[PDB]
Amino acid sequence: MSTVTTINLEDIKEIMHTTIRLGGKPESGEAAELPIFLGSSVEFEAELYDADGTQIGTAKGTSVIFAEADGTVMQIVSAFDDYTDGGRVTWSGAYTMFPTDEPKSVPAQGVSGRYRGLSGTRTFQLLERPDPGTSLVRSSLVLNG
Amino acid sequence: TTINLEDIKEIMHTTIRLGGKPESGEAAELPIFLGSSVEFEAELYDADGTQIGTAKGTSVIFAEADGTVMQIVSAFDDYTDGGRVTWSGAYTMFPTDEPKSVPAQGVSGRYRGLSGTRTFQLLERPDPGTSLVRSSLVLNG
Ligand SMILES: CC[C@@H]1C/C(C)=C/[C@@]2(C)[C@H](C)C[C@]23NC(=O)C(=C3O)C(=O)[C@@]2(C)[C@@H]3CCC[C@H](O)[C@H]3C=C[C@H]2C[C@H]1O
Ligand SMILES: CC[C@@H]1C/C(C)=C/[C@@]2(C)[C@H](C)C[C@]23NC(=O)C(=C3O)C(=O)[C@@]2(C)[C@@H]3CCC[C@H](O)[C@H]3C=C[C@H]2C[C@H]1O
Repeated sequence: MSTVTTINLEDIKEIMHTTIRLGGKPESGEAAELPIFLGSSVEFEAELYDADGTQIGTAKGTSVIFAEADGTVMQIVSAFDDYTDGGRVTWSGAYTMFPTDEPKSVPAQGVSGRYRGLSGTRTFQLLERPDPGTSLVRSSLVLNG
Repeated sequence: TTINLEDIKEIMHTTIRLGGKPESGEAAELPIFLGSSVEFEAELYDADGTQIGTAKGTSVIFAEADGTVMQIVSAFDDYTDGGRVTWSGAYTMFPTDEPKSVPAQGVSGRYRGLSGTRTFQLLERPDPGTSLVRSSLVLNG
């Protein structure tokens, strides 16, 4: 709950390369013996820019689609940011999928560099998909502690 | 400073959803499948039976390019001495009875600012809502 130090990174421009798999019913192996489904998944790598076009870091992570008990469609992500000043911020959580163009967020944790020991929120919002491989995302990071 | 919680015993309550193809709503208009998911809550015990905390999270099934079936988890422990440790990552589904681990981040209490690894291994599944797990946490920095 303590918020002695604040880090507030706003207006991050996140150019994200998305590798997308459809998923579905497993085709072979051990998994085909079970009544499971492989969720659609997004493996992503992104460059992070400030509003001047200066790179401030990179991000990397995986998202998978699932549904909550009432049937609300969700995505779960595990990811981290590496910033140019030499520290890492992890972020992971579940967020509602629809609408796909509203802001999403999950909790974030600073693990090294100036971020260490600080916690808060990583946000991301899809602005456009210039091609099936690419997402232009507007992001922000708020950490305190 | 390093924290090494060995030999945690986890009594975990699992709600499983099988997922599948969406058949109504916005999702049915898109090329997607809902992966099988495990929502869980667990009580964490030391090797004496004393409760030291609780864990909560979700795991979801997916596959990597070469076809390896994986699970991705996002979770956190709240330890009774006041601190929280988040943990998340992807691990191989098979074999289902070997130890798995993902990265962990201490965020409050004596854990704040330390990072490392959360480990978990299935011991028994008496019913589809219940998993007995053997676990470990280590953090440093
Ligand atoms: C909840 C909506 C998300 C929010 C968002 C920005 C998330 C990410 C940054 C996530 C951390 C990695 C990510 N990047 C992504 O671009 C993304 C991702 O999950 C998508 O899911 C995708 C392609 C979708 C896939 C399935 C078929 C869909 O047709 C597809 C469409 C758009 C986004 C939807 C996104 O707007
Ligand atoms: C990859 C093996 C995991 C590792 C493990 C212990 C993981 C957890 C602690 C995870 C953090 C939540 C968890 N607990 C779980 O009990 C669990 C889990 O994902 C399962 O996947 C489950 C039931 C499965 C579900 C689908 C249908 C399967 O039939 C089912 C079988 C057993 C485990 C498999 C586990 O042995």
